[PDB]
Amino acid sequence: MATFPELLRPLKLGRYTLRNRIIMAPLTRCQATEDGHVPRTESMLKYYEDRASAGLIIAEATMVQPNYTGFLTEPGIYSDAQIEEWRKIVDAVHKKGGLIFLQLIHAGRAGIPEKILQQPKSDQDPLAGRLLAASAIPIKDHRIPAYFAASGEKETYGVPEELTDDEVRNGIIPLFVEGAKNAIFKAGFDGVEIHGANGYLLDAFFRESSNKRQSGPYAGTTIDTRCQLIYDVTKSVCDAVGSDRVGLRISPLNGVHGMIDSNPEALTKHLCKKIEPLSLAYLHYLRGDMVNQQIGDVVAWVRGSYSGVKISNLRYDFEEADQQIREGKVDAVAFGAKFIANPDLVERAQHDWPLNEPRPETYYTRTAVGYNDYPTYN
Ligand SMILES: Cc1cc2nc3c(=O)[nH]c(=O)nc-3n(C[C@H](O)[C@H](O)[C@H](O)COP(=O)(O)O)c2cc1C
Repeated sequence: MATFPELLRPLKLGRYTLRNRIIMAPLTRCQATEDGHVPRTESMLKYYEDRASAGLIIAEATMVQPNYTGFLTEPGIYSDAQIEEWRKIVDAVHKKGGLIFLQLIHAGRAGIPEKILQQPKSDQDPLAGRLLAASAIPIKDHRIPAYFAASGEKETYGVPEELTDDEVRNGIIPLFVEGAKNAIFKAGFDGVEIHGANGYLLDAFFRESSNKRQSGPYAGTTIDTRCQLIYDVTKSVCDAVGSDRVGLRISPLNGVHGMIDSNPEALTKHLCKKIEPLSLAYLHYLRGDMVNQQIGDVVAWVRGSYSGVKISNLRYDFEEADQQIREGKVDAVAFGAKFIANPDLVERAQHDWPLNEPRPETYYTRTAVGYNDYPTYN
């Protein structure tokens, strides 16, 4: 008898059928180039192909705005050079019979000032050379880690400029659309995930602590207007590539990057109802707080307010994932740290084999160490 039979069941998701419900969460590993944000092809190809038994891989946060870096050496999806290398990585995943979506990010107030502010403000890009956010409120009491910093030592987050409604509508949204078209039409990704989580640009409009806008369609003053940017980006991307190739990620309780909302339950339920008519491939959420402060039954909120495919994440083991699928609470579960450490995570679930332990101190080496050196089970 199978150990985790519900977790290992196929799942209809958008226009696809996943082989199982073990999802690889998006994981920034910094294995792209600093200058051009081009994937380090063979390194990333090995890493993703080694994990391609996953029902679905969500590839790491990938830049939609030229040079708007939050992680120093993350990949982009805005240039022809990036597209060509991604195409090869995606091909390798497909050769293993896998499926892969690309997570699309704008770092917002988590942009690296020492990189972004040294870019020339000229020509065909009015958003260039500027730190940009919902409001002019910097991330406080959290330094840029040494592994994301331009200098290789801790740096300070900057005070962002408040985006005008014009810049949001005519600058930001079209970048997400173009990025999605590039990813799917040109690189061959099966879909894209909109990054509406973890304190980055879209989440910064979504939650109270970061959106203090007093007017306009993206005002911080109501739940509906705070939901509007996530809706508008997601809708525009759906119109471009098909909603059956679009997912959305949110994190209503995650306190990273000074994120907090006074009413996450009402916020979450409203967003669920607002995005229902989009017929997304899935909604992906962090069910709690990495800081262990903010509490609430996000799984229940989403299940009661959203009729589509629900992917949950954060501190799941196989047993809990299997049980929540069994109970009809979620459709699938994404795993982060366990996929870093276990290329053959799915096979380990099939056999109930023990799991490799992650080494957090080597998450961001930019070499094979702590990246391509976790073995399969003997
Ligand atoms: C090294 C590392 C990189 C990550 N990069 C991303 C990212 O690019 N996008 C994202 O939405 N979440 C990212 N996360 C959060 C994970 O997707 C996931 O939500 C988190 O690891 C919690 O799941 P777990 O308990 O299964 O590890 C990252 C987490 C880690 C540890």
